[PDB]
Amino acid sequence: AMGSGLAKYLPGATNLLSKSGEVSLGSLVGKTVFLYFSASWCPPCRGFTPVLAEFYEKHHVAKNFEVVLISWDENESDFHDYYGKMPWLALPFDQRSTVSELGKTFGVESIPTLITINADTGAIIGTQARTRVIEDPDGANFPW
Ligand SMILES: Cc1nc2scc(-c3ccc(F)cc3)c2c(=O)[nH]1
Repeated sequence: AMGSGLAKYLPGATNLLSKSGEVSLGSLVGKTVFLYFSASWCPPCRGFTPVLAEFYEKHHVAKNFEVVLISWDENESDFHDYYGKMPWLALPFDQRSTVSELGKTFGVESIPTLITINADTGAIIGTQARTRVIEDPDGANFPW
């Protein structure tokens, strides 16, 4: 809720989408969270998403992290179809006005981009995970 370190970034947001029910921001307590800025029509994103999905499947429990899609999709059908390819969570389509604001907050200058955040404190703990996933698809230097 308001306690979450993520709350400062997602002011008008309560829940995130998951593969089952919606989950509270408080459910991410204690986790490392990767904010994944992406879009369904972006070719580098389309190429990276399955790589990240493999990374998530292998490591998300062992290394206690979550991924949250922050989608640049303007079309709701595209948003749901593309998030449907992903195992992790998503900022709901109804919050999409905040996407450009979030990008500006973290200095996102292109996508795909991962921003690594401490969920509890909201501290930025990395901005280059999109690159580190390529070089180190196994666990070695967590959370970079
Ligand atoms: C393919 C693609 N799609 C998109 S959708 C939004 C971006 C983008 C561009 C510049 C920025 F400063 C932030 C996001 C972006 C991009 O860089 N590449």
